[PDB]
Amino acid sequence: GKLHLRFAIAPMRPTPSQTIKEFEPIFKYLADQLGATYEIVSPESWAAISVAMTNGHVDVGWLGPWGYVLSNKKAGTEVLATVKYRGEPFYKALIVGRADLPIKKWPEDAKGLKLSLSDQGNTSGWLIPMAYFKSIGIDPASYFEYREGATFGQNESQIQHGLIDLGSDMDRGRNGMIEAGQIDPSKSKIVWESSKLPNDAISVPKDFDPALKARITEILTSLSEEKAQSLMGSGYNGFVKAKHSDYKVIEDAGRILG
Repeated sequence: GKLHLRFAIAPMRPTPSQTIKEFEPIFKYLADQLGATYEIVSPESWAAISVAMTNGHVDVGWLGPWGYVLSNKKAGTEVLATVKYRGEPFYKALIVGRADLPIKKWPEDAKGLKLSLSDQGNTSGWLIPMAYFKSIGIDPASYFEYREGATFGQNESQIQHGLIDLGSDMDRGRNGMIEAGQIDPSKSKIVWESSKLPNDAISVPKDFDPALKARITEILTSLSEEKAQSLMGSGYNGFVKAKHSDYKVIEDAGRILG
């Protein structure tokens, strides 16, 4: 009897291969603490990891907030901990624009511009920006030359190459792209930034072994910032214990949008 764990991680970096290269060590560390073998995947979209957890393909998943909320609703998926970025279990959604885009009367001067949002499982990339536009009576699909389903990597690349005017991103991902030399920040600017959102949910299925649940939570939340950072992409530096009600702001946004 060798314990085996199926892991999955959301799109922290622009490609699955970059995500796995940078973030696999925390998963290896976790498995080693348990004496477990493991396997790992990083689906291209935020919805896809939510679906994978819901459909019973994942033992421990690092899901985006809305991905977790959706999976908890559909399948009773449980959040054990929230990831820390720069020491905090929060982040912000962004709408990024071309550097030369006129935005003094944003978004009332933006009708007909090319806007790219992410997949419908993406908290900062889809849910939160849709909630913003709906709060001010804008229907993005009719208001903009609108595209849905892009990755954050695609949005930032398209903005920098002048192929779209506006695209969603998350602050932690944009920071990492700048730091990796993947974005030239002089070619784009932040047009809108959300209020704080709870960070990603380390999640397990409803019927996950209680003893393992407890052990996993303790292993991740006891990590020092230095050790956590040594195992993950730049900026990601630990985990805090979490429960469902920590995701209330996201659940509320999803309700408002139907």
